[PDB]
Amino acid sequence: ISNKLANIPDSYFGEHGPLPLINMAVGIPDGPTPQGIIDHFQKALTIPENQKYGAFHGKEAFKQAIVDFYQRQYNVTLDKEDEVCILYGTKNGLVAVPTCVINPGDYVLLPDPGYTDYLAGVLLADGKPVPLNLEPPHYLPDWSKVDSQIIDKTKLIYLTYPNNPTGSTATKEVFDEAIAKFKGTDTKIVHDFAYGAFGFDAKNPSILASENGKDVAIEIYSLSKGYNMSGFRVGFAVGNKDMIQALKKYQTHTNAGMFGALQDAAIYALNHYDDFLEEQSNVFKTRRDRFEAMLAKADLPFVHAKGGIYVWLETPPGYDSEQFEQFLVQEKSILVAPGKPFGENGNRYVRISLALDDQKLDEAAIRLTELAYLYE
Amino acid sequence: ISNKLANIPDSYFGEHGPLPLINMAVGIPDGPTPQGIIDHFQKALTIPENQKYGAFHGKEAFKQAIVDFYQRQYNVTLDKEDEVCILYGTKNGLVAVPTCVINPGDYVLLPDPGYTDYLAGVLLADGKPVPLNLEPPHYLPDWSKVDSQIIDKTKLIYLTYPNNPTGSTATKEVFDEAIAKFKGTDTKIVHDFAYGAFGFDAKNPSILASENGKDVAIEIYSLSKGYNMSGFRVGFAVGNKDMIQALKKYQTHTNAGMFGALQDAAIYALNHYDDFLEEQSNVFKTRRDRFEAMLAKADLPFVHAKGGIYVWLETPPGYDSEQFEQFLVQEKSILVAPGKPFGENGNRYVRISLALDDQKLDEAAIRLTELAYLYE
Ligand SMILES: *Cc1c(COP(=O)(O)O)cnc(C)c1O
Ligand SMILES: *Cc1c(COP(=O)(O)O)cnc(C)c1O
Repeated sequence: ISNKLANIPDSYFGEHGPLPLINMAVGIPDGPTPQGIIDHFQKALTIPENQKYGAFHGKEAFKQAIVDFYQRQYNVTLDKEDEVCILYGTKNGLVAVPTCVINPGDYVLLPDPGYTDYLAGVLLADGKPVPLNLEPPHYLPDWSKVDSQIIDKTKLIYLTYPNNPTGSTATKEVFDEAIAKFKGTDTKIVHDFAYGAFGFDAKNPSILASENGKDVAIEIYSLSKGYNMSGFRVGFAVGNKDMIQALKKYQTHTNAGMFGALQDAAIYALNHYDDFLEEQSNVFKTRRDRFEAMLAKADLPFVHAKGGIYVWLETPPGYDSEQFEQFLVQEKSILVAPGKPFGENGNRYVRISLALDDQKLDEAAIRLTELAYLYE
Repeated sequence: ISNKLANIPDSYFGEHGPLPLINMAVGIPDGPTPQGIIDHFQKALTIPENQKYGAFHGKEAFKQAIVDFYQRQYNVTLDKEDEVCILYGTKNGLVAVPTCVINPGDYVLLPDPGYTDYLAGVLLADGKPVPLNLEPPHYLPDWSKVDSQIIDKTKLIYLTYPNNPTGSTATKEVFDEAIAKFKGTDTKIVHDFAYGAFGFDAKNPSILASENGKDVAIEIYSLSKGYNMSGFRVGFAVGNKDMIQALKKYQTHTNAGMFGALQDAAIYALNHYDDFLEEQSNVFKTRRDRFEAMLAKADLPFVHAKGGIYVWLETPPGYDSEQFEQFLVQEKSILVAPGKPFGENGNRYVRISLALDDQKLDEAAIRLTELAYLYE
């Protein structure tokens, strides 16, 4: 094995107690792909151009469905050539960014608590990952608290709103502040918008809808959660021309274009399923309302979720995230995601996925409320 | 842009004269995906597990279809966990290998003339690419002619039989020699078996069917050309456990598993289409026979193709590969692949794809034979 790869901690998500298992460690809604997307994929398989190698950077109709989506969704004007890069699932693009953008020894700020997969990308590019310390209840950056020396050396920053695992959301103004802090520096921003569709009390803002957003940032959007297409492996990067062009160049070397039929299904999804995205957000909103109501009534301490598909729950005293994870699976047959892999600041929380039977979730709630005595 | 990415020469394949255009610069057969593979993909889209995230390293049935294929095809016994890694199209896996296997400053031997895409992988891993000089008519390695100092420093070697662009084939014995040369050294081999199905006068051998093959090498196999599934993006690596495990680890960080429905279509292909692979080889065999007959009769100098889908044609005196490429498109409306991007040793050849209408190919032949006067 190479030294570079040896450095990389295993993908943390790469047995149960007596009770029937409830797996609340799941990303991703439980629902099927809308039938219309399925029907169009089925049809796209019979198309001669779809069976064969195509243009590396994607169909014109795909690039166009992307800019159209961003325009009517976020009033963001994008150029199809300069400001759009199709991704083979967003994980692939997110982990590619540092290789494309930074040089050995460059500092990269990573949200703590934040998403697990970024670290690998930084390490694959010989960068130096440094935590962006986010604090409850709202987990927003505090740029004045980042060491002045680190800010100066930072060439890339990941942001994630809605945040995985904390469910925290951003506003136009918090993006304004980030952009103003780093415009005219060599620091760029990657905003991971995987949960863009899931905004409970307010539609989540794009970083690119903030004035000057494209000057500092790209935004990465996934079809996985919004459209129940997680297994399909399709997303896109949008924004800063320089960053987009570097990604595009990287993908001409590591890939030979996206499956044409997958592109057509993606086009169909983006063009026709705005209402469904709304439906998805609403379904998780109430799922959240019911689950957090159960928790609050039994005085279990949690951080209220503002978007995404999870609740960020405190561990009780005398349990860390991994001890509480093992407790819940052993005693309660509830699988949760421990806060630890999400960063140091996740040490005393667990992540709970609401992406299961609107049924199951109720039994899981009653199971958890029984543990109220642990929090005294 | 990052320094690392800036180093990488553009993907060379990332206007016409008066005559109707014949594009002989194409990889990939012209035929459709067999209907049976299509039907099973269509059906696989409706399967709940296929629409969602699955196991990173692939379905058991896929791992099993791979080992079964290798067993009945090449009498090679493989372990499903230890010796099989599914690839998102082989290009992705081929370019990943150096990142997984070598360290900065390690030498990697690349076939000259050989495939275009390897160089990027080496450079992405900060390795030092060095040409493996192959000579006509047979383009086989001569290990005694590699500088003793280079061999000692080499940690990885790419081999490609059938070779792209030269169409050269290997034998069990040439693999025996390679394995004996590097067994017990820290040099590993990656054999690119993209044209495994296309063996004209003899079935192409696996490097893993040679005694001790798995001790030094992995072999990478693609469904693109064999099964007319080039746009689908599916292949696999097979062999050396250490190398396979490094690739598998790399793919847990850069990916989240292969589309389940794509896996099912791939399973179906591997399990049921041995005869079709034979058919494909035979179709290109005769296409080659007819085209090379035309060339030989008019005394146009070429290297006889033994496998793959191309003919490797000499440029006439006073034209290099790029000048001859421009000549053919301008004057003859024939697009060819210039030898140059395939290496220094391709400077005075062009690559001609037989992957077009069994019709077209005849007109392209007569167009080319008219140029016999240039070779005097
Ligand atoms: C889901 C997830 C991803 C990965 O999404 P894919 O497009 O399916 O690879 C990236 N970032 C966050 C925050 C996620 O939750
Ligand atoms: C076709 C080609 C590849 C790429 O194959 P994919 O699986 O479609 O990415 C790799 N090596 C050689 C020699 C090729 O001709």
